[PDB]
Amino acid sequence: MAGPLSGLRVVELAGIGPGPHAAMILGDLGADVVRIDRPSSVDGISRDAMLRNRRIVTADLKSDQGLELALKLIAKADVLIEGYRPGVTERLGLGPEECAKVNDRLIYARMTGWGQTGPRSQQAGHDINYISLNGILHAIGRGDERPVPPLNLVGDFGGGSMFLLVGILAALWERQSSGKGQVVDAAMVDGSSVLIQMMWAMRATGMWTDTRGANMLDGGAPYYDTYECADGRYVAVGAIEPQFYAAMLAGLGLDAAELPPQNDRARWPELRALLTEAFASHDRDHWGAVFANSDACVTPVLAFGEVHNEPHIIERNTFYEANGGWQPMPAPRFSRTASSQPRPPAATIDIEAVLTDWD
Amino acid sequence: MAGPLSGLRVVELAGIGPGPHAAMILGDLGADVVRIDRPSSVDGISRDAMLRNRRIVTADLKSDQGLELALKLIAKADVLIEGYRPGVTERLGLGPEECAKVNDRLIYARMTGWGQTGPRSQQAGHDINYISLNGILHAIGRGDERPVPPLNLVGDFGGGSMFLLVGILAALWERQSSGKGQVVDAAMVDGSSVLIQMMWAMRATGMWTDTRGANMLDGGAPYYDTYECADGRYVAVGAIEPQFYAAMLAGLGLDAAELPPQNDRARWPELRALLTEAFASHDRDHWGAVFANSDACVTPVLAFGEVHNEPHIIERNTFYEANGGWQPMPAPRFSRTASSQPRPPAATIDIEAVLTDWD
Ligand SMILES: C[C@H](C(=O)SCCNC(=O)CCNC(=O)[C@H](O)C(C)(C)COP(=O)(O)OP(=O)(O)OC[C@H]1O[C@@H](n2cnc3c(N)ncnc32)[C@H](O)[C@@H]1OP(=O)(O)O)c1ccc(-c2ccccc2)c(F)c1
Ligand SMILES: C[C@H](C(=O)SCCNC(=O)CCNC(=O)[C@H](O)C(C)(C)COP(=O)(O)OP(=O)(O)OC[C@H]1O[C@@H](n2cnc3c(N)ncnc32)[C@H](O)[C@@H]1OP(=O)(O)O)c1ccc(-c2ccccc2)c(F)c1
Repeated sequence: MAGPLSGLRVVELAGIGPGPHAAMILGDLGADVVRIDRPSSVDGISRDAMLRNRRIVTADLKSDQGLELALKLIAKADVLIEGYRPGVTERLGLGPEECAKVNDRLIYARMTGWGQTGPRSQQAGHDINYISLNGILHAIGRGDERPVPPLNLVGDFGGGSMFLLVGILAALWERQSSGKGQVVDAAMVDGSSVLIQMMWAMRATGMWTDTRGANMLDGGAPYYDTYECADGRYVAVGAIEPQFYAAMLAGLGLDAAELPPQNDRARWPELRALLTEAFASHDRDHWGAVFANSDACVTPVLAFGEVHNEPHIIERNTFYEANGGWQPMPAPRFSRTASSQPRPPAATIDIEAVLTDWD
Repeated sequence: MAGPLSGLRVVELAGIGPGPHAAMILGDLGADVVRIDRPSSVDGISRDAMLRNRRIVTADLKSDQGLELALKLIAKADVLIEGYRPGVTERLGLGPEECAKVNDRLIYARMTGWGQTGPRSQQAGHDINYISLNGILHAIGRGDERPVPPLNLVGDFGGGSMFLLVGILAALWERQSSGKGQVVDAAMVDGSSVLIQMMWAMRATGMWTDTRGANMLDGGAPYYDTYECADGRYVAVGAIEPQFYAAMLAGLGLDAAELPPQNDRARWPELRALLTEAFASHDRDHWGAVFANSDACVTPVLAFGEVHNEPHIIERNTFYEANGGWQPMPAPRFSRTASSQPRPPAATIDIEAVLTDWD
């Protein structure tokens, strides 16, 4: 098995969202990932490409057979991932304390939104709920309209799975000294807060307000936003640095002497109007050619369906093909122990065959 | 120094956005982090709380002495972080190959947007550009309107710093059974593509389209979006599961029989108008009360300035007071080797002291 996480052994109690995203990445980078699903689901070879780099096993954890078999895998493994409400693994008998008695080396990785304790710890929820509570959602969208969710990028993955991964991998580094595993409490409401630490920093020094659509990076600056082109398609402008902004103006055919200053906020209405008219006068692909190889920080806003035809995407193999759809190649990349193409989801396996192979 | 990464040694070449964020989290979790800035920059004590859990040192890396000193740090350290355009560290004489001469154990962590090679590798950019190229930005915002940047959470941090971190720590694990460092190439256009893997999975199986504002999680579903309340503040609804959905309807006072099906997409506009009217009839805090302890997946949308007054936030100490105002405490959390409250930015110490301190 290729990649820097070769040899690493992982048990994943099937959940949804962050939990599997974490497990995917571990798999992506070489880990040996065993996913225990309930039998009352699972029905053929799985259609979710998120379950790549996986051995799947069926096992009723309610039965005593299930519990014990599960408990054998955990013994022989480096990491457990579960993303159920607090108390669930306990009441199954797969809790931390039960695991620490068949394997004090275990990294016990707990993926929630709200955390292991406190008032909301038992409430159901999704990405949008966790980011609603910590100020993040309120900051996303245009100022005249209600917040718009940034898909489930910021809560599930960015501030969820990714911190689960860091916690796991930081705990493995710790286990090189002490010789003992530990419990990783990854909560989306907390990870996503660290994810947005920049804004908390800027907020402190007067450089970010709570007004949506009126900051440097939320779309309120005319030089950090998208623009509609002649064809109804869009470009992105991120020309924050004055040298890049100048390069942009020259490409647009606008003379700096006719525009307000870039950072005179009181005149952002005029500036935006000027730039809006400029970008609207030609189509996206025009602006794409004009600015390629430029530091003007203008790029086409591609739809998923067009990503596969973008040269820079093609040449770095950011994507690969797999069953009438492209999928991202693993990330990040490693010089010596490179990852492989992910293996597609693998038809179920007996939990016995695995306990054998593991020896 | 408290945390799972106690006595991990990290050298950070000063940049902006992802590189500093990754360095922060390493700090956050105990690591020994020395940030080499350029002498022209530092005035007093840097007011960016992202520069917490660091020692700051100056050094003209273009002088002969500045270089020599920096290579002496790197020789002693475990990880180097640089976030410059490709070729830049090579020309300073801090390239991977130069660093491998003085320390074949070093984890060499390169944080870019576009990657190390390819047609856009020398192009300036920011978050909004990296996510324009790979389908992500196109997918965010309302349908009748131009795409909206999700601040810089998805390229810089979610798809950026966090993948640098996963790569640094995965490579430390690999070192444990090889004796050798290696180069981690973390490109925001890659990380952010993996971060959004779920959408790519979903489009493969016909469950996501490239139309903005028309999907389960982009704000087009009436049970996954925000709603304006009577006082002009907002709630978030995330009631995907039919049971959570049904719970929400009952708390709204809405009879399931009068409404269109939850997932009849042709009738979503009609469903949203009924839900809109219901949520508009009371204020945000009213709904927060009504749905507490509920599985209805309905939460207040708090602005940054209100987050310190939220019970669930206060009681789990997700934030700590400092300086101007609040900041996020470390994530994720660890049972045995717990992180400590971040130390503010450490006024410029001199590089020789650090070398004494490290042997
Ligand atoms: C965008 C969106 C996301 O944001 S995903 C993130 C959602 N939040 C979390 O993940 C945080 C923590 N977890 C939870 O809050 C709960 O997990 C749920 C999901 C709320 C409720 O689930 P629940 O149905 O109440 O389940 P519980 O966790 O409370 O308990 C589970 C029950 O199952 C039993 N058992 C587990 N394994 C077995 C087994 N092998 N055999 C037998 N029983 C088993 C437990 O014992 C327990 O039973 P009980 O307590 O009743 O006794 C999102 C993202 C992606 C998708 C998606 C997309 C495409 C395809 C599929 C999914 C999505 F739909 C939503
Ligand atoms: C939302 C937004 C973000 O997305 S942050 C992410 C921006 N993207 C990246 O990070 C991708 C990789 N990097 C680059 O693409 C380039 O780094 C830039 C940034 C385009 C600048 O181009 P540049 O100014 O040309 O710099 P280069 O990388 O080309 O080279 C730097 C030169 O400096 C020299 N030297 C470095 N260290 C030293 C030293 N110690 N002593 C002497 N010289 C040094 C190098 O030698 C090199 O020299 P050269 O080869 O040119 O002669 C974002 C987020 C946050 C902020 C923000 C917010 C508040 C306050 C401040 C910033 C923001 F503005 C934007």
